[PDB]
Parts: sequence; structure tokens; C-alpha cells
Amino acid sequence: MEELKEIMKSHILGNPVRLGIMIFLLPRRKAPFSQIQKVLDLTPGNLDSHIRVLERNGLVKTYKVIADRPRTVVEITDFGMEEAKRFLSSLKAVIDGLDL
Amino acid sequence: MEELKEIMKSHILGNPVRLGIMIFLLPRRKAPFSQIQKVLDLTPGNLDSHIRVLERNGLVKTYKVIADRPRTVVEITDFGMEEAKRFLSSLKAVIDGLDL
Repeated sequence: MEELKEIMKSHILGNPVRLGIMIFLLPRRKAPFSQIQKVLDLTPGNLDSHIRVLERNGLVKTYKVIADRPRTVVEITDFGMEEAKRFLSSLKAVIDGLDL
Repeated sequence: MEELKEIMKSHILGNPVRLGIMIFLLPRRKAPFSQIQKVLDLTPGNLDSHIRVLERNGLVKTYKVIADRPRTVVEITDFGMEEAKRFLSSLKAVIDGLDL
């Protein structure tokens, strides 16, 4: 019951959309906002809101690359990578205990 | 990328609180509202709202047991059990592919 509550209280990383964004970035480190939006089939508006939540919590960082091809890049931070791994590991442990 | 989107679109079962409630019920089948509230450290108000979302989607069912000890019982439905397992299996597959 103690590990279940841990997962239940992860309101930031637990959200299915944010979790997917973090899993997407885990192996890639960074990607243009426009690519994430298209590949994960999200509207620019929803993606934007989730990105803000993640960045306010230091899980990702965003910056404009105006090297003359305007693009906003989303990058997972070192903290973001570790937090995601911790959360994914806790989730894996709970699932393994269920025997599916 | 196809399985990631599947998990990201599970707005009902994906929510960390609802997921925890379903994982709690998976091995127990049913429990009094009051027990779930206390063991998962949730306020009666938040639990109530999540339960309504789950019940409107046929994942759980609720009923009052007035056998002269008034209590609301929360029970996971057969559909709820299968949907949860499907979602948990998809989640497990994504995690295994990450190599943690």
C-alpha cells in the first residue's frame, strides 16, 4: 500500500499526457515542439499547457532556436530524466506485484 | 510510437488517482468507500469525484449497503478488471522497452 500511494501522488509525472511526453524525450533528449505535437497527436494548445507544467517543475526546459528557422525546442533536463526513471521504476514494481 | 499514444489517450484509467483506485481494487474486488479514502490518503471529496468518473464509464459500480450499518461500497466491475489489466500491460510493455 505504501508504494501505491507514492504513484498516486505523482500529479505532475502521473498525468498520462505528461508521462508520454517524458517517455518520448527519455531516449531522444530533445525535440522541436512541432515534432512532439505531430508524433504524439496532440493539439498545440494542450501540448503547450503540459509543457509549461513540466518546465515550472524543472522536468524539461524550452528555448527558441532563431538560427533563422524559428523553432521552439523541448529538452528533458537531467532532473527530468531521473525523476521519470524513478517514477517509471515505482510503476513497474507495482505492476510486477500484480501478476498479470 | 504507436503504443505510447495508446497510453497517452487513456484519460480515464491514466489519471494517477483513478489508476491507484483500480489497482487497489484489482486483488480485492470491492471495499467500503471509507476504507479506500483512508488507506489511499484521499479526501472524501476527491475520491467521490474520481469514483463518479469511473462509474460513468462502467469501470466500477457503487451501492449503499443499509443492512443497518450505512456504508457505500465500491466494486470493480468485470469490464473494469479487464480494462485495467489491458492498460497495465500496455504500460509494462512501454517501460520494458526503455531499459531501466
